[PDB]
Amino acid sequence: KETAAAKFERQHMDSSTSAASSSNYCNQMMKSRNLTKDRCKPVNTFVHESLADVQAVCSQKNVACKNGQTNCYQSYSTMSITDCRETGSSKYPNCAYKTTQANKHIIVACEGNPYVPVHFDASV
Repeated sequence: KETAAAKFERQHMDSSTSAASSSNYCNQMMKSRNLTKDRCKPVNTFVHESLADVQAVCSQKNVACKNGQTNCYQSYSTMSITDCRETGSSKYPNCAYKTTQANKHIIVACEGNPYVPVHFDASV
């Protein structure tokens, strides 16, 4: 039902805010995007750029993926992102996260026709 593209959007896109809304941001967003439903997803990145700008990365710098696949792409520009990292005292179902804002190049894995982001690999 949920496409790979739509799952990427749910897990990783947050164009509404320019930068990590608050110290609370990861706590709210990890829950609301349903990344704390089955377990506390330990780490997750949200990108604060337009969908079109993130989709365009699939046409940008081709780099090896962490898993050894070849279909990863690094943004030529830096992008506004928020890293969410589960605290050492977070216990499901009260998943707690540290919120960190950064401006970094993103690396995404792309697939399909159309060729679109399906996985967030890294920021550098």
